[PDB]
Amino acid sequence: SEESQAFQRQLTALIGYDVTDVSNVHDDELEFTRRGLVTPRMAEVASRDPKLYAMHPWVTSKPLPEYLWKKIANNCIFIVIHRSTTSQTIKVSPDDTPGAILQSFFTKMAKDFVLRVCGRDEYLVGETPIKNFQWVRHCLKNGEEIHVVLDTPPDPALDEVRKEECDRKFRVKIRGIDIPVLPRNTDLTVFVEANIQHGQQVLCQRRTSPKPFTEEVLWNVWLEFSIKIKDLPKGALLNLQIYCLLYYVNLLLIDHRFLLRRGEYVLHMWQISGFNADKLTSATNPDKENSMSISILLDNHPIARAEMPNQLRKQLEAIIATDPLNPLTAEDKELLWHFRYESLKHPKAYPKLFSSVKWGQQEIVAKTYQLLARREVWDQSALDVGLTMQLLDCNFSDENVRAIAVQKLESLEDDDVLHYLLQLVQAVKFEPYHDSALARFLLKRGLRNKRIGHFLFWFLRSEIAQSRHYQQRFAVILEAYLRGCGTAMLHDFTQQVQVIEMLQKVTLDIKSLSAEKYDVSSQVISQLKQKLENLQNSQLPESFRVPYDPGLKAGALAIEKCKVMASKKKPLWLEFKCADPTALSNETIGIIFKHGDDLRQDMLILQILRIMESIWETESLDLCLLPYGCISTGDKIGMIEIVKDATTIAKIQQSTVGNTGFKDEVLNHWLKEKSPTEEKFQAAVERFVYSCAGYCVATFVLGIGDRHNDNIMITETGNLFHIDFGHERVPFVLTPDFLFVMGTSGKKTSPHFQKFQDICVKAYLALRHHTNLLIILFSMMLMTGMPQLTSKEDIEYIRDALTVGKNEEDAKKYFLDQIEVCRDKGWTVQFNWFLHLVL
Ligand SMILES: CC(=O)/N=c1/[nH]c(C)c(-c2ccc(Cl)c(S(=O)(=O)NCCO)c2)s1
Repeated sequence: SEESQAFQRQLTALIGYDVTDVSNVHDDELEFTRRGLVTPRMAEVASRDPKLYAMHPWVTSKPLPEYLWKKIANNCIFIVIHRSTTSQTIKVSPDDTPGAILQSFFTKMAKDFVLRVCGRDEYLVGETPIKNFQWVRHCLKNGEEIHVVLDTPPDPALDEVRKEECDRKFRVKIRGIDIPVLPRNTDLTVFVEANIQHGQQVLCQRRTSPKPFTEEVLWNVWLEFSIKIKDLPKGALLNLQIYCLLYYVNLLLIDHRFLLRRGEYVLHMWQISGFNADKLTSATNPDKENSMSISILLDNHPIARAEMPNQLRKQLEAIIATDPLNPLTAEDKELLWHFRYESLKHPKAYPKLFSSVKWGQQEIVAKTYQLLARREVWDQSALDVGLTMQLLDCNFSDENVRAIAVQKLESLEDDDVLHYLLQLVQAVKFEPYHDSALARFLLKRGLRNKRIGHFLFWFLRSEIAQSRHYQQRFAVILEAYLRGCGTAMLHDFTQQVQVIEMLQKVTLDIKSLSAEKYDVSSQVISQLKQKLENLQNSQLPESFRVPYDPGLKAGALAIEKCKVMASKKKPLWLEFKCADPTALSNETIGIIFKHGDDLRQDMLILQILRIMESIWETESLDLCLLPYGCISTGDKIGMIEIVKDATTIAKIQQSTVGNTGFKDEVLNHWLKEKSPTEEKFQAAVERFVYSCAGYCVATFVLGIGDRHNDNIMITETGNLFHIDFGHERVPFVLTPDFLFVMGTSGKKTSPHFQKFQDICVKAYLALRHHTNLLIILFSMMLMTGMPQLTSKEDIEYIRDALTVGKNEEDAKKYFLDQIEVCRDKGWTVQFNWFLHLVL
């Protein structure tokens, strides 16, 4: 077809990669995966209810936390419905349905339709209490009145999807290596290391003889491995590495058709920088010109209970109780394996059990499959996301193991998917094959719910733009999604892509008008405005969805308010009009636009923050973190949400006291001067003690607590919040000025500080109840979000931070010391940031 080719060229520009391309291939897994994904796509497309799809009610089935019940002291809730300008308030009970409110309106007042929130593409529809809508719980928590317009359901037809119509030792022959341009050092020796890998576990290892490092090195050696051919498990990687460690590539021993991989290969390798997820990719380097290569030959068809004593059961259960980062001894492993059936009765044993498996042994693998045949206990246990994530990490390369984890995820309501989506997407980096239960799960869930669908797009596009290690895989997944999201969403994405391309192609030019002499002259700010007013007319779209808040529709630029800012990089501060006529307020949408940092680390941190909040919700705690919108759109560059009416703490202090200097009161004065009534001031000191506590606990746990005061902000209403997670010591930032607000000054105790301490201990202990989930997220963040990181140095930090294996009193004691360490030195580390600027 011809109207199918434009559509392909449409999808390419949306994706940022061309998936028809075959240049960087050596087999057909990608195309196979495109074809494979058609079925599950169409199964979810055919399945979804058009009506509920179009309106995508954002809904939860969690209870309602104690601290928001207190905010409805009457079993009634106030909703204000509108038409033109005609408006009326309605008495509603928490258990009322959108259905039970329409008649409480129509049958109540006379002189079909649906309830949409003012200023947003967000709806209150479907069989759910209003108390179980997200927009409603937000309105409460924020002290805000719910505002909603009456109009029609949006036409489901707008979401019309288009139309698609042996038994011997294994051997590998190393021929040679070659880099087109060598020049680097008195080149040491150089050898090839050939690992047979499965789940980061090396099953077998052979090397070449060491030879000189010229731009062409040879061997012609057959390397014989200890493993037999029938002993190879599906998912096994031939991992080929160059030491002198500087280069790596991987080739799957068994392909997507269960065939043993045979023949000649010329593989272009990746270079080490200066363990992590990049080291695992089946993708070869596409830069065939600059990159080191390797040549190999494969010639080698398809794939082929009683009662336990006492003290051992104790020993077993000790092992099972232990944390995800506890090393399993050989003794521990054999214990688990020999008593696998007894181990199978404990859903928590599963990770340690399945890493007690000798995957290099064919007959044991089989027994493990038989073992997985009786899933009774597993299938009936409640969802433990933490358990499930463990099975999706770099430690498991077996499809059956991985699929039981994907099975458990099915029972997640879309609310919870949204919480774990970034990390489920990053977990895709740990899949041996392009077609996985996990990729498909993301596809299904993505297409069933537009909100998920939106974030799935941006999450995948972030990686496609930024890493060659996985861009091909993620691109095939993105195409699968785009092919079913609907014409309405395709148009939307198109809008959004245009805008950010246009806007980034302005962040560049501007940044190069001063390298390090930051000082934004009139010559700079004016030409910025000239670009935008040029853009406004005949290129920049009418209205785009705010990528980090798909609810809000942004309209026209407000040129006058735009700027560059004092930052040592040069980020755009941009403000937009809302395109929604019904918008309750006339306030602008602020979006920062920043080039120079890798925003994916900021994404991973923010999202764990949201997780940490919901974790706290489970125990009726609120720490009012402000996890600001932040989306990585392209390479080294992406957008951020402007929190209105906030300023940096350092910037606050550089208004009263010189520049090099500090002083302790200025925070509290700044608060009193920006809050009108001394009550709204107390509402601010309130907000401060909670927000402060939260960022202290969260921050310590992730070991990102030692920050320079310019990296912490506060709102005009008391809410403190860390920013720019782009990358002697202090556990967190609790400085004298903070303490001054709490009614304390250098080594004493006060009622707000007594509270502060109290809420901290309570917040900490709460996270400790979810220890395992946090350990796995952290290490996955480390493996999929950074350069190189250590498998017991970087990660093993969080065991200690969360104080694994302690009684609550120890834990509380431990944390309260950290509070006191910050006390000792108060301004010490702070001052140092400026001292280093000369040492
Ligand atoms: C009014 C105001 O300053 N609002 C803001 N709110 C937020 C969350 C801001 C923010 C958040 C993150 C980042 Cl990364 C930045 S930034 O201006 O790009 N970086 C400055 C380095 O410290 C600014 S700026």
